[PDB]
Amino acid sequence: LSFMIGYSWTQTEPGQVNHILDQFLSSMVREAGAVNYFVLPFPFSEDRSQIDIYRDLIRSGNVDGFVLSSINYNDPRVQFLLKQKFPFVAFGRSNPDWDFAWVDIDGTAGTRQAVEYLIGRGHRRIAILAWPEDSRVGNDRLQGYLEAMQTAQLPIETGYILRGEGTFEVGRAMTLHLLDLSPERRPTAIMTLNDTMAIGAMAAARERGLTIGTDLAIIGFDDAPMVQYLFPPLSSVRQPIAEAGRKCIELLVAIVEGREPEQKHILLQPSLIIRASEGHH
Amino acid sequence: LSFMIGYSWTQTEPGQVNHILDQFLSSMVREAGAVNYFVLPFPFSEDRSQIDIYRDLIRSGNVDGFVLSSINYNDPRVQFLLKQKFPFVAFGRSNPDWDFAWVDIDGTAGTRQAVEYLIGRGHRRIAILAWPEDSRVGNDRLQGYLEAMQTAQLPIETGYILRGEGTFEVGRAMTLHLLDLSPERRPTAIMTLNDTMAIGAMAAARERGLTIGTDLAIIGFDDAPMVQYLFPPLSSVRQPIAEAGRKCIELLVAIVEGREPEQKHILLQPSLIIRASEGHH
Repeated sequence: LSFMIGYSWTQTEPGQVNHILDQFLSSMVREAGAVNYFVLPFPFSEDRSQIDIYRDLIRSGNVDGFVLSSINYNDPRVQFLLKQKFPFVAFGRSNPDWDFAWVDIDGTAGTRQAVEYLIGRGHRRIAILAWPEDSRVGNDRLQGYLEAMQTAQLPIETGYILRGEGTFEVGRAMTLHLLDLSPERRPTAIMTLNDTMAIGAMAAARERGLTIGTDLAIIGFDDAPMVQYLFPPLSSVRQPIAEAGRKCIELLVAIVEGREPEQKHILLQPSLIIRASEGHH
Repeated sequence: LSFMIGYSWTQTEPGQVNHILDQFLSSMVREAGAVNYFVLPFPFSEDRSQIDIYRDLIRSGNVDGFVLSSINYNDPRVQFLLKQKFPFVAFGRSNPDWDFAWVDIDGTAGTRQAVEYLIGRGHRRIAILAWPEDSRVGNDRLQGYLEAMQTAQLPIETGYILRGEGTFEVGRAMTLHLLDLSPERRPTAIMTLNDTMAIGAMAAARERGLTIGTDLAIIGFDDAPMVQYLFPPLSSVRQPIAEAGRKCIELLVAIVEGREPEQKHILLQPSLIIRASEGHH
């Protein structure tokens, strides 16, 4: 054993409000350290198909396993490591009946809970700022919305489901499009797939003279640092990134040391954070 | 050579808007990789005096050098590595005539520039939300303010220099204290030592019915992601964290490989980011 776990992360877009690198990596580093392991960061290949670096690290004997993040459908990195029978844990699922060790956050449960909360306040025209169809995480989160709306038997309007990049600009543009609707057809609540989008929605609401919360409710996703300081403070879905980090290391170390548990699929639940004038419940 | 550089970072307080771990570490990882080196993260000891982990990593031969961040005055880690004659580069100075290799951002120049800008708009009552006296970075940044005010020959009021923790709560409290002053004595502009503080100031201004920018100008520090999305968007001092990361690796690799340059002190300049209704200049 080299007592080292290889890790890499996708380049953070300049303009994204959330950076869970700190929560995830810090957590892994401290957890690994407790059991005498080190996390070895290596350059990420934006073209996930290029697995050369993985190939190199394996035969160099510099690591005993890998932790993968930013998992897409049919992830080439997952395919490769599976073929090589090399130890690894993916932080995020990929392809339904594709088998391997993983830790993930129940995105679906997150949005479902958020939507149920809005319905519980009496909201009936709820829209969502979602992501493209090729996004695994996006579909999970969107699914929760569909389920909650279906269960409450509320209309699921195609005009209320806008797909695009998770940016401030897109969030704002899509919301302005929705606010262009008359009071009768305009949604009273908007669910977004990340806080950056929610901020754009807040900007759009402000531009159109609507009071956030009262006239237009907004719930984001990933409870990025500082969203709590906005006015009104932003309600959002928080994911247990630190715990997920700890679970990844914990599961990979067990696999690397030959004592793989029967529970190689760890699904963690997110928490809905509702914020009012001050303090969240 | 082990071709590995050890690095560790202080635990990010829950509630801080900026996380330069991503900019700094990502940059180091990619730079090291280009010259065949890896960055090896190890658990940070909040009690900087406890240098055991450094002692262990050196004789284990697992690293050829270290990069240090969160440098305080008379930093025990710097003292130790200096005694051990072990390669290291500090990201941040410590103790004036204390000698060693380092890369740092000219904090003083950052605030001076910010204050000069405010004076250039005609501001004469400018206050600052600063940090405690035992903060090396705090004193550097505060120094720039004093210099600019002194140069423009404007009053340097003790009532306008409030020291405390760089939090939202403190920034807000200190600003409300300042806004308690009548229009005649109230400052027209506020400089803060980090964006978290500036956000609190923005919250205070909002609570007291003042238009940010027009009635009360605010300039923060570290241009954390998303401050650009606030209303009004927040002007702030940006530091070249990625470049600093690259310079650290670059300087340490040279020292580790026996070809230490004569320029072992690298001081980088920050940039003032002025933002208006949309787009920054």
